[PDB]
Amino acid sequence: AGDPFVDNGTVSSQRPLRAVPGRYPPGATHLDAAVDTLVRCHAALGRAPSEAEAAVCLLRRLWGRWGNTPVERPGWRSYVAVDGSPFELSAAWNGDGPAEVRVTVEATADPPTPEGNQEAGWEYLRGLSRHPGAATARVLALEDLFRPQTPHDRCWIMHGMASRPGADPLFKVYLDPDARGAAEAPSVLDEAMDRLGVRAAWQGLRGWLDEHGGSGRIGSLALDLADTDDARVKVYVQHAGLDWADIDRQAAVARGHVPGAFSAALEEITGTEVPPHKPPVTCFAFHRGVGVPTAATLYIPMPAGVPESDARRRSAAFMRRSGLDSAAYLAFLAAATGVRALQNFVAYRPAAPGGRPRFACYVAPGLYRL
Repeated sequence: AGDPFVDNGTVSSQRPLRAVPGRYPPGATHLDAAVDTLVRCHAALGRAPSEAEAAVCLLRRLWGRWGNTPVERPGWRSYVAVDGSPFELSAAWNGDGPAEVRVTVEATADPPTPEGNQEAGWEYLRGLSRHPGAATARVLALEDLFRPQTPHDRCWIMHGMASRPGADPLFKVYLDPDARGAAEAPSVLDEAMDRLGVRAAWQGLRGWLDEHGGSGRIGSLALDLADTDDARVKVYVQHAGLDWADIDRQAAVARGHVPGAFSAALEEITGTEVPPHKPPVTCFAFHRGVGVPTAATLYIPMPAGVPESDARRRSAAFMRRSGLDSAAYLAFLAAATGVRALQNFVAYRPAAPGGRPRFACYVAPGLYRL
């Protein structure tokens, strides 16, 4: 049935979408905005301009077919960005060094319809299968599960491209557990994890969740589209009605768990005064041949009842206190948005022994009024 907290689907009087006047010129396309933003975001992070150009070339190659839609009077509200734009910029810090820059996109049809959009989203993967650095076999093996006869009205599939400092790009896909409806979501996930060779670990997680506050809504199944030992399967669990201590304890099922770290992050950012507008999410990672989740990353919502400026102040302060580059985070937010609540979540994984702390941001371009 779709995400209850972030709207997406056909634009109409019931789902209006209005361009902010002072952003891109009349006639500008989403791809125009994304290219400009991608460049400015690389610069704000001190990344090599050559790598930014490579990122732009890659985005045009893979998404240009669908992303050259007009910013003005869009026919579809996308899920990928909180303002409804069909692209979202993200920066990720894994310990020290230059941040990874990611863009996540949705491919819409002309005109945008559920069936058209699902066709486009899966046609994107066929195009991606021609790219030497992509491994699309594992996701195309799931197409019959996630691409039914009649998609639901709020269908989505999202595609990520990561630009890494001094390294080859990484590709990711995000799939909708609700593709065949809410009722079918558990069986769709069970079957997908079977096909991906991580059934035991998944069912182990299910059993664990049943005893630790419950498995809230599964928000997404994501795959790293690489043929490497680093590639993972990822499941995003949204935690309605759980307190911060319980979310922390729930993560103990995963390797690398650091008791107390999740609860502290939630207290420092989301706060304990007002429930957030949407619940936190834990992303559990899986690897074929490992019987438990290999990692857990917390997705932290911005605090309710507090201005966005304070949300950014808290998030930056939390970053600093983890030894990460908060200045880069603030610069990236400015570059990506051109005051406005355009963040999605902020992601955090504490450093396990021998490891590095991780923090990531996810920011809409602010093309549309909230």
